[PDB]
Amino acid sequence: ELRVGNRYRLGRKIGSGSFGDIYLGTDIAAGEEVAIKLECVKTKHPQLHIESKIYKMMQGGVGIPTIRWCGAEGDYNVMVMELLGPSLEDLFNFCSRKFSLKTVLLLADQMISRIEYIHSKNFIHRDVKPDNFLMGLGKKGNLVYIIDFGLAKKYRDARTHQHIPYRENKNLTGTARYASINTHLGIEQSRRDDLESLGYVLMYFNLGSLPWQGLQKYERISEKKMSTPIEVLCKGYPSEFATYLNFCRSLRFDDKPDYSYLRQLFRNLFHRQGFSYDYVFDWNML
Ligand SMILES: Nc1nc(N)c2nc(-c3cccc(Br)c3)c(N)nc2n1
Ligand SMILES: [Zn+2]
Repeated sequence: ELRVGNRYRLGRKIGSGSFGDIYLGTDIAAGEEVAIKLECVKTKHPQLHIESKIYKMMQGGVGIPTIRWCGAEGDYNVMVMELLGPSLEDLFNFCSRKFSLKTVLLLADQMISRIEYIHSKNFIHRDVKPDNFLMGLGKKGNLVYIIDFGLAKKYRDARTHQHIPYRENKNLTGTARYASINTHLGIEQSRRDDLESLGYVLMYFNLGSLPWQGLQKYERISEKKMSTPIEVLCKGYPSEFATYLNFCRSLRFDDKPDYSYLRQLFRNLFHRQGFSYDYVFDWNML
């Protein structure tokens, strides 16, 4: 009967974050389910309050979850957020690990916008992946949310817009599977890299699997990833997916991406395929 002070009662583990796990909770006074993250106050480097600050800076942004509470309670730092629906990875598995082109396109629009909004707030995410996108609940079930800012970093000063310096010899942050080529080469991550990863995420959804899945280990993925040309990776799928990747890989370190161009590629393709813009995803068809 584990209780976060007076207000919340803890439940089962529902998730795994970059720093610590996510538990199902109840707000007793409200009669309402929530998602709860805990950090031991003794933790060597504490980021829970740091990560909450980012969320609250982002608040009001479309597809950004809302923080109900952040603070210290007993021997824990606590973050409580609004409860959201399943991740895209979860839903991928329920859809036999293949999304229809319509679903991938509907996702890509929203996912590109999420990344664009975070960039507008002077942050890069650095762990763009299917697990870090979640569907909303009820009336927001059609909305893709972005979560987990634990690896997120500020890429430019807010007032001056001074961009962070180019560096090399960096250790990889994020999942190797969706990491950009430059990230595998130890380059400092920037806006291009969030977008490049999103490209691998979309192709993952088209294919069911990437050529560098299921093969020392990090050098082996990097190799296969650098050995596989974009045309090879995207063969049998609309050229837009290769065009997206080639554009992202063209971008220099401090370049601003053209988010409208990339959205438009997929919007035009959507039109040519004749799909209804009805937000009816594959999982709604189940
Ligand atoms: N079904 C559901 N709902 C949520 N709201 C949710 N929230 C998160 C999340 C991520 C980072 C920090 C915190 Br607090 C929660 C998560 N990983 N999984 C989740 N799963
Ligand atoms: Zn706090």
